[PDB]
Amino acid sequence: ISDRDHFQRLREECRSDPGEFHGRLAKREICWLIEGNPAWAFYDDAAETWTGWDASSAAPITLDLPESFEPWERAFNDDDPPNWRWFEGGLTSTAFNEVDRHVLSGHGDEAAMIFEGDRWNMASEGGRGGPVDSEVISRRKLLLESAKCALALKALGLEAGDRIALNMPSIPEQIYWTEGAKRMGIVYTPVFGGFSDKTLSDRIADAGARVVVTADGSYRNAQMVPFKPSYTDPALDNFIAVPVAMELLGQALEVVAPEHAGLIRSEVAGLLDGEVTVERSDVMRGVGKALTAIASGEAAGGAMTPRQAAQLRIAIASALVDSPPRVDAVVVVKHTAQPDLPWNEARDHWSHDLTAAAGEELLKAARDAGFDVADEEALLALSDTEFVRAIWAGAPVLAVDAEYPNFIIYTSGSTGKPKGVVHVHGGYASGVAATMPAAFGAEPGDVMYVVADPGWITGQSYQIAASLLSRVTTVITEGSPVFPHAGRFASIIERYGVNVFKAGVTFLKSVMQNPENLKDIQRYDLSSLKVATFCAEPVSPAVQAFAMEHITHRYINSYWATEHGGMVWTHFADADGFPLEADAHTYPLPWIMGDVWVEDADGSSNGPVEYERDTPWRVAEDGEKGEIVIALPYPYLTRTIWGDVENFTVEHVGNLARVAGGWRGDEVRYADTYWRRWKGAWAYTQGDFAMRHPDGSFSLHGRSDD
Ligand SMILES: Nc1ncnc2c1ncn2[C@@H]1O[C@H](COP(=O)(O)OP(=O)(O)CP(=O)(O)O)[C@@H](O)[C@H]1O
Repeated sequence: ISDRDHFQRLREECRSDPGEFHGRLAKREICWLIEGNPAWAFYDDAAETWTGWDASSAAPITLDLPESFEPWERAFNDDDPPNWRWFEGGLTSTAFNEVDRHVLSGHGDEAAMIFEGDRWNMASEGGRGGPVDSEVISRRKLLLESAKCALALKALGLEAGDRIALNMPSIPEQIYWTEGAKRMGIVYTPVFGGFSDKTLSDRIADAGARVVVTADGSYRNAQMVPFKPSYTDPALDNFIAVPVAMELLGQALEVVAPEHAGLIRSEVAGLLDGEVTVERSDVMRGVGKALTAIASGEAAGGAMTPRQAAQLRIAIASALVDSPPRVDAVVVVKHTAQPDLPWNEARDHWSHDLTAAAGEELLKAARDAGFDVADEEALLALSDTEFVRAIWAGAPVLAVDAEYPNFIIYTSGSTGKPKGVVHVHGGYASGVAATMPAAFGAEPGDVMYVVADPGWITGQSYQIAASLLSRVTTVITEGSPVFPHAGRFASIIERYGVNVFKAGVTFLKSVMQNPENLKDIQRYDLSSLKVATFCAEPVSPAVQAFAMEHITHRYINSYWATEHGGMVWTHFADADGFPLEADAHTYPLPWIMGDVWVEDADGSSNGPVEYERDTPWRVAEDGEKGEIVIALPYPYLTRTIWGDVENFTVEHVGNLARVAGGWRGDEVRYADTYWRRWKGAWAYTQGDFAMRHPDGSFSLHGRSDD
């Protein structure tokens, strides 16, 4: 896949009548469950018919209406103003297209992931250096270990709707659990290890995760950094959700004078407004301001008996500390294996204990289906088709509606606590999968090194999702691309023959400080690189040029944010009409109706609008800085903010799951933040300063909001 000419961009852009267009590609990039018996299949151009696999064994072909057929009930739905639904009624799975598909298509021994640990042997590789820890993960191992994780989550009592929180380093085990969570429909939240125990506590509370998966520690810069004792433990122990503190506050308050009780509730509520979880002390300090005010006698009359005030302080204290457990169990990966790890016998589980038991359950089920596998060694001797048949015996894949939530990732906003955006299985997977051949030359078998952490959207969408979806080996790195020296990322490229490089900008500018760092990069053979990209911050044309001369010529710039789900502004592989200069410019993809608008008191407010509205802006002039916007939705865009948990209920019957109609997360807060900027029109407003150029290119100049 790739766009040839400048004519092609514009043919596709107008051709992009949302439904028909994205529908054409989604049939091909990812597989769908189609009706005979049900089968995972996709439209294969090389075969011009739907190829695929039986949902209970091996490979057939289904010829029903092939180009025209639609595995969904309706491609595109535009009835609500910003609440879009793509491929409704279609059953798919992020886990299947990321794991099972490729084993099941005869690429089991292929390298899904290359993992590199942080620690470094300078003298390895004849003085060039090598990692201390490193592993190549076959697609069959990724399927086995994740299927084991899936059964472990089930054994913990998790159902298809429930939610988990991951607080882990970039290591292979996080992927295993993540892909295992997808296999069971369990929605997860990756919490990067750089945040604070109170951030992790807020994301647990808000996601409603009753299980957490963390680690004992990781290795950052050749030093053992604890994880569980420093994040998960305090987040669960030392914080409670504000509605729980109030509930317990009401219980404590129930031999009290109603006027005194009322003052106490409001006093604490104002100190907790906007917060998600807080330390129990924040509540007490609030009570002390209310009691001291009552002892004064000046508020709401009343006069607390010194004894009564003390009794209240005791009842409220005792209730907050005896709060109920926030989590049913915490899973702990042994990774650093440091001594004297704080342990809670009532909730802590060693991941290996649970995954091993999950293997025996996996092996027993296979034997009940007649495979004759006494041990994991026997299993990893079957063919690809029979290997995956055996896995399905005990850990089948759950097929979820296209709009089923895949994960919840939090990103900081202009006001208030960071919010969690939802990404579904359907549009999200088919969308990012398409950007790989469109922006890079990414074909199956290639290798991609994405400098990222699964806690970031680059981690979720490209390090993991777009890689496993495209059958492109991904390099998992535990540490920084410049530790110990500036040539670390170059060494990885050389030794694994990386073909695609996706990273930020800061690591390079730190390289350009002293000239000595460049020499370290020049040690390594980067000829395997056919494209790199910038993607996380504004890059100066000086950086891009430096990187063009010393890493790879085709070092493009790409713009997108957590909400975008995948790249929306990039450069096109093997295209003719679109040049590439060291100007930090980017092009909008055809399905992206990007434009730059600006507030103007005298507002024509009649630009490119496919969806208008009632309730001052104008199309910015070439070279005029304003807001960057998208006027038409697309599949892999976030659907809503995570909310309305009370009405999130999954219909789970058999190995099929859907979200009971009527749930749209916190729809209101979603539209207000992203879609209700421009009066008169419906357009997505990411909040970034960009400016259009005559040749159809864009240049970004930083965040516009706060
Ligand atoms: N090519 C680019 N040029 C300039 N700024 C960019 C950019 N790409 C992203 N940004 C900026 O990054 C911000 C997005 O924050 P977010 O963290 O969700 O995306 P990201 O690219 O940083 C994911 P990650 O943390 O994985 O790197 C954008 O809002 C925008 O300010």
